[PDB]
Amino acid sequence: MAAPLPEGVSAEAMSSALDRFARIVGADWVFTEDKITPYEDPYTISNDETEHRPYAAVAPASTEEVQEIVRVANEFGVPLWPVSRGKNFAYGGAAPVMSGTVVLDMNRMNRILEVNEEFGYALVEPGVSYFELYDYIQEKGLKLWIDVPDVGWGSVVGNALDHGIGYTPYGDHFAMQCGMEVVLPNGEVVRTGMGAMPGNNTWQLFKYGYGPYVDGIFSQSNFGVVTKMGIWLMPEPAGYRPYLITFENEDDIETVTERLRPLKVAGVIQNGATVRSLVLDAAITRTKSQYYDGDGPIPPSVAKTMMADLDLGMWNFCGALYGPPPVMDTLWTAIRDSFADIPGVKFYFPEDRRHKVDLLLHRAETMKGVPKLTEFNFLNWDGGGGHVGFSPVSPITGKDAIKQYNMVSSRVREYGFDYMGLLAIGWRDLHHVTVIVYDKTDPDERKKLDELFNILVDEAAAEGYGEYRTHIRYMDRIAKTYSWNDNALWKMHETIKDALDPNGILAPGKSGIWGKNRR
Amino acid sequence: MAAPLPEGVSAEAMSSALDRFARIVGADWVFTEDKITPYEDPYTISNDETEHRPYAAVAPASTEEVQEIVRVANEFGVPLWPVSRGKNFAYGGAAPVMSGTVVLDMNRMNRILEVNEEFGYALVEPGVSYFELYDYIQEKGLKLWIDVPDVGWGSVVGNALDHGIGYTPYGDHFAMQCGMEVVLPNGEVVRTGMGAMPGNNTWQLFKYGYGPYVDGIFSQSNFGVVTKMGIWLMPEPAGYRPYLITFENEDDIETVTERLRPLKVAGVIQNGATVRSLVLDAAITRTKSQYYDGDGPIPPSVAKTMMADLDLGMWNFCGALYGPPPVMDTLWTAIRDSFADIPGVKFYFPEDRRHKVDLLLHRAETMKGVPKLTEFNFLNWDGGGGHVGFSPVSPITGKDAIKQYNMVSSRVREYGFDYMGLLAIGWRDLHHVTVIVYDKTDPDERKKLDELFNILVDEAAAEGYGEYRTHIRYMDRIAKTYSWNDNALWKMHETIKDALDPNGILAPGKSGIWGKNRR
Ligand SMILES: Cc1cc2nc3c(=O)[nH]c(=O)nc-3n(C[C@H](O)[C@H](O)[C@H](O)COP(=O)(O)OP(=O)(O)OC[C@H]3O[C@@H](n4cnc5c(N)ncnc54)[C@H](O)[C@@H]3O)c2cc1C
Ligand SMILES: Cc1cc2nc3c(=O)[nH]c(=O)nc-3n(C[C@H](O)[C@H](O)[C@H](O)COP(=O)(O)OP(=O)(O)OC[C@H]3O[C@@H](n4cnc5c(N)ncnc54)[C@H](O)[C@@H]3O)c2cc1C
Ligand SMILES: [Cl-]
Ligand SMILES: [Cl-]
Ligand SMILES: [Cl-]
Ligand SMILES: [Cl-]
Ligand SMILES: [Cl-]
Repeated sequence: MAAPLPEGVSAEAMSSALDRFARIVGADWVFTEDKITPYEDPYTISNDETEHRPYAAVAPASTEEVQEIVRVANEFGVPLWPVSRGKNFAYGGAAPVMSGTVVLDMNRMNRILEVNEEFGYALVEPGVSYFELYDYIQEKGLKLWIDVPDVGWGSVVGNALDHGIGYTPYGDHFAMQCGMEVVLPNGEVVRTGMGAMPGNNTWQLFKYGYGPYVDGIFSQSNFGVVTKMGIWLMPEPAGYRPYLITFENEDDIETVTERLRPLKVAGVIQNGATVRSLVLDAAITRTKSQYYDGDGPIPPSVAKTMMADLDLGMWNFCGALYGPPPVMDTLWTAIRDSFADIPGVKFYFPEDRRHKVDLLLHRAETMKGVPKLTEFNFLNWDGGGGHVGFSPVSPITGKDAIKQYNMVSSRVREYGFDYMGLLAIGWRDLHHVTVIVYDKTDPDERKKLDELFNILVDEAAAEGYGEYRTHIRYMDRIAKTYSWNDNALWKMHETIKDALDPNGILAPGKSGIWGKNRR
Repeated sequence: MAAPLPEGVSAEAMSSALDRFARIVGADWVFTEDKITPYEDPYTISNDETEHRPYAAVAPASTEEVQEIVRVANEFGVPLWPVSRGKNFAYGGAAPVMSGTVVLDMNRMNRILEVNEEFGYALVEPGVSYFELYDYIQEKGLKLWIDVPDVGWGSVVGNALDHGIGYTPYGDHFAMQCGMEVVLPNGEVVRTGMGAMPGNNTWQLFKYGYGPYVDGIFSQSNFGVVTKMGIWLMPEPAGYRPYLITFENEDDIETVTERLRPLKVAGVIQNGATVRSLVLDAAITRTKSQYYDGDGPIPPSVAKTMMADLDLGMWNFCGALYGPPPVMDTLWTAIRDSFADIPGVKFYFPEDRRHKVDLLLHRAETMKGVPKLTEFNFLNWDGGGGHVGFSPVSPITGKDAIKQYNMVSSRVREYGFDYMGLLAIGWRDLHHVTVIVYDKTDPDERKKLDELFNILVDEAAAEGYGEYRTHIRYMDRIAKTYSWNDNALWKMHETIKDALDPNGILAPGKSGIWGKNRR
């Protein structure tokens, strides 16, 4: 079933806009009909084939083409969904919230404008992948690391703008951003920070520049199209020691989170702390069929086999030490002593692991910024599928951690899915992350998934736990949880949207923000 | 001599507003006539007495009184100048850009709403001083440090919003901000981040919340009135070692900046690096008259007597080590060895300083977040004066440091002032900071000051060095240096200003931002 037209746009307006788009980028860089397939969400949730359907895609080569495209979108009221590389799998891929939206795919704007070793930064266009930035650095022998999600075909820009995370000390991608160029919804171009100063050499050295700090308003946003972005890069460290701490009991997560709190608040653990459930970690190297025959989620007897077999606990804390050995030894003493008295705890460094293909060896690559695509193998746990996550924010306490594990594993298993969870800590923020793998081809699984997801959001919100990043299908739902003072915050986002984008042509419904023409 | 009415506002409109303000906050907290004196800039620059003249001040007790004052302001078209404590000495104090603006003084809103030890944060109203928050922490025995901008009587909120800086690893005050409550220009109230979720306990734990990141637009801004603000607080570390490294030769600053760069990018130096000129450091414990009776800048023979008398160099680098001894020793080895081979270099710890009142003993207090008013001593160098500062951003290069030292020291000395200066480094950002001490009572000195200041701006901008914070007199002048693409960035600020504040009643001219009614 073909995408419907966006409401308020005629066949003739759409036909005219797509031909005008083709005059700007070339007929070969406007995609309709059979060539739209890759812009669909690969992990379908809806059973309604009229939802989240991109009408076409346009793939520009430059900021100047983006500006022209934006002006044509305003001329015809044809809305655009900007993507850097459009690999936002688990969140909708390249697909828009509103059917009939045209994808603006900036994949071909893939110039690495600068990599600066002595100041540790890069200035990149949206099409630059983590693979590409990593290869450039390696090729040029620069003593810099990148910070990669578990998945390396993504965008250094796109991932950061969606408040993406990785597994080095530079793991908060948007916090490491510094300077951007934006095409505003009127088609005019602006630079933030020191980029506003002609002849500056400081665009990537100082975030604020002068006056209001606005870079943030173009993250998780439909206020602009980002065409260049700076990012800080970690200088190669004097040493690197990745580790795995395993815990034998499901209830250990309570005391583990209590012990993690001071180590994370003080910065003794130098990267994000990630504590993964047994099945989430097993799914890298194993399938359910190799330990259990049921079509249901696993029983506890299986869990015990997997633990001894894979040298994993019910909870698996991956982290890493960075810097000269005397620093790494001192921090390690602090971290190890924090967990040594827990019955059944085990400590591993890479040389301590007895398997060739191993969770610590796999996570050790990500914790030093090596981009890969091996993480997608976890989707084969239950025969093959898509994934979606729920990652709300809570205080770093044992009580909050065990409450979420209990609430979520209960609900997920009620709907026929194995519980795959982790407790993640950035700095002062805990996230219980629910990872759900589903057969996206099965209408009944899709219906169960949607119904489950809505229960997780509601029960989390009732405890004061709010989502920070979500799939196109739930962007309205998450926005409505942020309801303080009768939705005061979204009223302010709406005022800013109407000011910058009076015709509502950028990404209708992104982050639950809709302009005056569609509200 | 009395302040003029703001243009467009009648005596009747003003008198009605003031009558309504008195009923909102009480007659004892609307200040007119003789009681306006404290709201004048204490360090006058302009010789035109009709400039930067507040008409009156209102001191509300609560967010509800702020909302009512803002609605009254919209009713009568009376503009407001929001200050948290108005201690912005060197930037115009509590005085507005535009004469006849009424000061909205929130010093009486001084509740410490929360200090959380296990998560290391505070939630504060704008009237909370560094002195008050430090005294609160000390009395309850909480193992937390604050970060002070050497001006104990200032606002935790107000300083952060103006992008203020201190001397611990938490020195970027606005970077450590997390959650705020803002009264918007229509008098409606909003909470950013996790504060938009009813029942959250995460407002001070996670900056972003969901959707666009907007806290930044209320910093160095007239988009809103901040009434509550969270800030991250450093856990008391396992150890603290403040140090002073002196350089004999003014030309040493070139090689010193070169060696500082990798140490700062990599985080081996854990706080801001501050490299202060002889006179700036000497003026802390001595006056010019102790060494030289002439009215001109000191000569070189006097500089050398001062260096020998005080154990100071032409350049004085104060920094501190934080954390467990084995970490501090490792970082000290790298820092020490970076400078050991410079002829004339000297290394001091507190126990190495002979003088009882001593640069390093005062700086050691600031670099562990002990609030003081010691820093004001440099105003007595030439018998008593005010100060203004020029603090543009540059790359951390010897060539940029020595260029700025030569082009500024020559000009300031040319106009008859002693050069007092420093090279400060945040993380990747160099600042050559010019401190100009002048007789604020003397119209001739004021005129030489204004002339010198304008030359320093133009010569800096010609090199691509832009200011990040300035005095109310120069806010339009600095805005105009950020002129990339025919002033694109300020056209965007103006679009947001007109959307949030259609009647232009918040702080007209803050950061060179004027609404449509005044532009
Ligand atoms: C197995 C697996 C593992 C994953 N691991 C991680 C992980 O560790 N960490 C993580 O963060 N994510 C992870 N993800 C989620 C996701 O796949 C990645 O974050 C991915 O990199 C995002 O796609 P992208 O980088 O191509 O960004 P894009 O798809 O290009 O951008 C994402 C969104 O940002 C906005 N946007 C992008 N570019 C612009 C622009 N120029 N202007 C304006 N708005 C723009 C749009 O709303 C767009 O839809 C994982 C997913 C899976 C399935
Ligand atoms: C000798 C000397 C040393 C100094 N040392 C330092 C230093 O080391 N570091 C440093 O950073 N500064 C320094 N200063 C500058 C200044 O004195 C301090 O930064 C001081 O703390 C700022 O005043 P305040 O905290 O009362 O802020 P305020 O005066 O209350 O606020 C400053 C500005 O921010 C805005 N603002 C404040 N509150 C709000 C609000 N609630 N809503 C909206 N806008 C608001 C307004 O535009 C206001 O004018 C120094 C000054 C002198 C003379
Ligand atoms: Cl460029
Ligand atoms: Cl819209
Ligand atoms: Cl409160
Ligand atoms: Cl510590
Ligand atoms: Cl205005």
